[PDB]
Amino acid sequence: RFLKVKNWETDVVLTDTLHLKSTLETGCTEHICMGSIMLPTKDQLFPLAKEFLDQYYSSIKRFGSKAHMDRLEEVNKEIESTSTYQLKDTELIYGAKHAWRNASRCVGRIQWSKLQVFDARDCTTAHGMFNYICNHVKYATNKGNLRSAITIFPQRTDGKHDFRVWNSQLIRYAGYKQPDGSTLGDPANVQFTEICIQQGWKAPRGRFDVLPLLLQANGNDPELFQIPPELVLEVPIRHPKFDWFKDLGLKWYGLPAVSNMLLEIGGLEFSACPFSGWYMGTEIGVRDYCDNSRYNILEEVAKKMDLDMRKTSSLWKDQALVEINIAVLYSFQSDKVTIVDHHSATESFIKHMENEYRCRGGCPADWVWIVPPMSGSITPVFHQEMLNYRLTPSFEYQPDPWNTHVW
Amino acid sequence: RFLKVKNWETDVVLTDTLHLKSTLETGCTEHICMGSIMLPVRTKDQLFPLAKEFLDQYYSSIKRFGSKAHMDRLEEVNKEIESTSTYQLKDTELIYGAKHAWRNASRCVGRIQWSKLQVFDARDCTTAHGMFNYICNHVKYATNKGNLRSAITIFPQRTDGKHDFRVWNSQLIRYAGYKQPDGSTLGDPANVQFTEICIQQGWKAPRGRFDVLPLLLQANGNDPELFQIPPELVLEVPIRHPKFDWFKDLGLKWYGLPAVSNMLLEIGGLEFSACPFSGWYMGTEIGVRDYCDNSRYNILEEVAKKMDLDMRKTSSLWKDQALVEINIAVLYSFQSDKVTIVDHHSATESFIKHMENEYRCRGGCPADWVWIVPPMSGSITPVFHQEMLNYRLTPSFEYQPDPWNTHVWKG
Ligand code: HEM
Ligand code: HEM
Ligand SMILES: Cc1cc(N)nc(C[C@@H]2CNC[C@@H]2OCCNCC(F)(F)c2cccc(F)c2F)c1
Ligand SMILES: Cc1cc(N)nc(C[C@@H]2CNC[C@@H]2OCCNCC(F)(F)c2cccc(F)c2F)c1
Ligand SMILES: C[C@H](O)[C@H](O)[C@H]1CNc2nc(N)[nH]c(=O)c2N1
Ligand SMILES: C[C@H](O)[C@H](O)[C@H]1CNc2nc(N)[nH]c(=O)c2N1
Ligand SMILES: [Zn+2]
Repeated sequence: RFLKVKNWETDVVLTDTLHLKSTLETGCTEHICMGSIMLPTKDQLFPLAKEFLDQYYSSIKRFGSKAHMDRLEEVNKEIESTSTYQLKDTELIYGAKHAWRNASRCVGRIQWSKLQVFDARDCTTAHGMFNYICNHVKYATNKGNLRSAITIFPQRTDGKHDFRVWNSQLIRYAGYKQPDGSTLGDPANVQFTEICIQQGWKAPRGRFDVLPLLLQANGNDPELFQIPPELVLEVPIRHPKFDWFKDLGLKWYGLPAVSNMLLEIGGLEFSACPFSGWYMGTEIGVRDYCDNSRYNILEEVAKKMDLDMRKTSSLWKDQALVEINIAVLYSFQSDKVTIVDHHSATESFIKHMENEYRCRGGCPADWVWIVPPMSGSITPVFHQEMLNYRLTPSFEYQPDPWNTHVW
Repeated sequence: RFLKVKNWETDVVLTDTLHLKSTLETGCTEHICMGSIMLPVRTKDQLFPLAKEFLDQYYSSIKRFGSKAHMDRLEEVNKEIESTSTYQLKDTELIYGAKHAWRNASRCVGRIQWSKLQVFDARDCTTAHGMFNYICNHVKYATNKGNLRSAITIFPQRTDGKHDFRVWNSQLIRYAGYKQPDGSTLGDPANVQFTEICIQQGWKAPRGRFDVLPLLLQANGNDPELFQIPPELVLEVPIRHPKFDWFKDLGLKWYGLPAVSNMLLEIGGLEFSACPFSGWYMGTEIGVRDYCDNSRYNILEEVAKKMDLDMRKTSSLWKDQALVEINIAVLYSFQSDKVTIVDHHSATESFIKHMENEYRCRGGCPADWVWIVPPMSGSITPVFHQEMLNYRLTPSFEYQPDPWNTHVWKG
């Protein structure tokens, strides 16, 4: 009820009080830790509304003030009449930023308060969605000088009038299963790439084909759109010493923009809410490039470094993993597209933890996700105990719409 | 009630029913996960349930459940408890107990080996000198001139908690660390306090970077006594690199025998406070943590200096690059000298098949992800992509506080 977290490298010890304001459930019990699992009416809404608005009015130095009470009453009357309510702009901006402040899996939260919010709640069709999305992508990209942004489409209603971006990110490469047996392009999107073509996408069948957005408006059938190619900034990957690296023909996109999540604010569900920041290098170099289920390039790379692939113990995978990540970071820097390395980003996160501890009483953080997928223990987050708990407003994972949409 | 873990790399799904035989608290709640926190006299009343649970288990495993042998041993243990307040394990129960503590060790990546453990029964030991001798024999048997073999030595159990056997060392073989007046350390920063207790206790310190601490040994609640392990018993490996000839001029070496001696073995409710055990190193324990943690030997800067890396910007990944070379060097060195060692690719792959096998044969495998995933190259080892349930089975190994914090000094 006054839990402590120790850093084992610096002996700094922090006291967490924020967790007793925790609301949702984690997956763990005192009998079983599920720390490493990827996925663990009118009456319901008003308390959720009340909970959120109380924190909002607290944060603006106006807890228990006339303006505060007036809003609680106004919101109560709207729920009782309509079955829901609408957020004020300012509430909506606060909510969005706080959902980012609460994502216990994001290492990047030092930035949480710098988030440009684009209120797309007046949108009604998928063409409108496309327009809004294009504008997001162009604003956030900013010719390589990336800026965090989120775009918020209309909240859930009866629940068969949902807005969704069917893509899991705004910008992703296609995947096709070949007669050969191997996979061409990105194997993570095969399923979605099929559903695209089935809806009429004229696939070029390449290894790096920017997918078309599939947008669903007001619970209607999903429609296809190509993002203006001049909007999708991409980066050709070269190595600062390995001249031959460019011949693997690798590129990656500059803008990471998660588009399949659900934002919950004060009991309201915003099911379409793509948001974007900028990459930490290991996300592309370690995961996208090297995972077995992804582009899986280690073998090809090791082979050109003429490493001894004869036995695991030469650590050829490890050697090649590093140079790949050096190449990712080098290319982005040379092309002036914002990117942060895992050292700098984890170091930023420790400052941000310490700031949230002294300024908020804590910081929910999921160690399994915060510690980079390479070089863990030489980055300072490895030595840092973290408590993970679920606060609201938050981003939540949601089922792929195709598993749930009625056609 | 069943639970499922997915492998996100292979889509294999496993079902855990083993967690239903689970006892101790995790530290987690439905509200908070403490999955990354390092640290999450027993009366007569509480002992026979624990004895019975253990002995039902043992007898199950030897295919004798409900036998006469089983019922008599239950009765016999009951009697011992009500007559003496404690009880004594048979040899075969001890062995089985200690194999299972290892099998249940959720933070141990080496568990495929659990059924091959050499148990040394040291329950007749009465004095520190006695402990020394037992320990020397352990070291020598386990080392086996570099062909390492897993072993554990088990000293008498806790009684009233006033007569505890303890090995004050955290590992039987570990180097000293000496804080200097300038603020810097010579040797292993992690052993400064304990090294200080050793000097306090009469040890004459060489004051070098790789000085093997003396054993500090407590028997029957008495004050502990010093003993130098015989240096001919201390296998060491000097660290060189297969391509970099300057690496040996860093002056590094490490001991071959990893032997944790600070944990408490719990079997059937009995508490063995001195049960030092040992196996063989995974390369990354030395090469990443021992050598490259900032609060340890901290050699990353010196190594990257020699490699002429660009050290002016973290994004050159000079730290990451020097780290791998070092790890290549540790493994090269152990292999050339014929000392058993396993790399992390090999260790995790072995672990994944053990875990799978355990699920089929036993209905689960408690695994702590935070500890199982190696501290470099995380996602190119198959453990990274593997969901894991963490839960506490007995018999088990527990952390216990350091003795100097608890010991009542006799004089
Ligand atoms: C500004 C630079 C940012 C950086 C460097 C960053 C970093 C990261 C990283 C490395 C992860 C783990 C992702 C993975 O391995 O798949 C992550 C997860 C996440 N971040 Fe960020 N982030 C940034 C911006 C944002 C923004 C603007 C938001 C919200 C508006 C956000 C919210 C999230 C959420 C909700 C997750 C977890 C997603 C999941 O469960 O898959 N991040 N972040
Ligand atoms: C085959 C040789 C072995 C290898 C390579 C191995 C591997 C490992 C590694 C890498 C760790 C974590 C290291 C750390 O961060 O300190 C560990 C932890 C552990 N292992 Fe093993 N293991 C081996 C044998 C054994 C044996 C023989 C036992 C006892 C019978 C054992 C019980 C444990 C326990 C209790 C822990 C957690 C210790 C703690 O909480 O500090 N292991 N194992
Ligand atoms: C089944 C499933 C569940 C879940 N909660 N998340 C995933 C996402 C899976 C989990 N690792 C790979 C994939 O993430 C891709 C998104 N990456 C971009 C980023 F989120 F990491 C990111 C990075 C930098 C800035 C950002 F704004 C940003 F959003 C999958
Ligand atoms: C506060 C604290 C709690 C806890 N449960 N363990 C520790 C021990 C901490 C945990 N990582 C650093 C320090 O261990 C040093 C020795 N480890 C050796 C080994 F266990 F990893 C090992 C490796 C290989 C074979 C073995 F038999 C073996 F026992 C510290
Ligand atoms: C804070 C965190 O739990 C701590 O640094 C852990 C992380 N994972 C680890 N994993 C192993 N094998 N050994 C360790 O000492 C640690 N340290
Ligand atoms: C099973 C395990 O939870 C899974 O591999 C997780 C581990 N940590 C992760 N960490 C990050 N940042 N991103 C991921 O996709 C994952 N995957
Ligand atoms: Zn947990």
